[PDB]
Amino acid sequence: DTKEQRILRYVQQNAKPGDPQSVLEAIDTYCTQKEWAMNVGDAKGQIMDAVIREYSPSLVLELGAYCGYSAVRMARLLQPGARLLTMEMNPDYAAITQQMLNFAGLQDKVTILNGASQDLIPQLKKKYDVDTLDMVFLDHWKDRYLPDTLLLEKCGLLRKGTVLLADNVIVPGTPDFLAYVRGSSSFECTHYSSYLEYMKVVDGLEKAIYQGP
Ligand SMILES: CCNc1ncnc2c1ncn2[C@@H]1O[C@H](/C=C/CNC(=O)c2cc(-c3ccc(F)cc3)cc(O)c2O)[C@@H](O)[C@H]1O
Ligand SMILES: [Cl-]
Ligand SMILES: [Mg+2]
Ligand code: NA
Repeated sequence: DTKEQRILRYVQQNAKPGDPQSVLEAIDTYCTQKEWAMNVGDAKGQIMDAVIREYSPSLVLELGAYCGYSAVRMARLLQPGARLLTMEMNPDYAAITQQMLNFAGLQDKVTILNGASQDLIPQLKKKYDVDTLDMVFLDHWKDRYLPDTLLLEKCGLLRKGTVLLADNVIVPGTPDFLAYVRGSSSFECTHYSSYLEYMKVVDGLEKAIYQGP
């Protein structure tokens, strides 16, 4: 098997079906005690939770599901009727994520879109009946944060107040994205210093609130 399969099996055997918090705890324990994996983790996850609670978004887009950690983390805090769309290009990881969400009992709140964001983003309005997004969590390949932010804007998916929340702005880093949003009048930015998942290494989240064109 793969590391991702081992994480899923650990959750299934060490969390309670339908209990998202127990699922997060199991992933975090496994990744701390057994094998590191690129989940946002609990340190930055607490910041994510605070942001989700503040904004209570009705429609969230996640770029880069991986094993479904952040999809579980966010969806557990969504209000009734709210939804999360999460894009994942790797079929094996998309299957992990779906099974993770199913175990957590969150499958009715989340849609997996098994594809690349640059192909799927232009289909959101006509195929996924999206008007505009309330929040976007960026956690895919770091050199795609800027291209996909510009594409979301082009496609009319951003509105005044849409919250972009970007992982890994320190490690591995996303220098072009960060310089761009911080320098642009179209985004009001805040930096949340934290730690790399499971490691005593500084990382951070960037919140960039879209202000209109
Ligand atoms: C092609 C762009 N569009 C995409 N659309 C949909 N899914 C995509 C896309 N890119 C990547 N994916 C998926 O997102 C995930 C990839 C995320 C990339 N993340 C990282 O590189 C990352 C890396 C680290 C890290 C930090 C320190 C290290 F020493 C080593 C690694 C930490 C993190 O928190 C990370 O998020 C995978 O599941 C992948 O298949
Ligand atoms: Cl952590
Ligand atoms: Mg990350
Ligand atoms: Na700015």
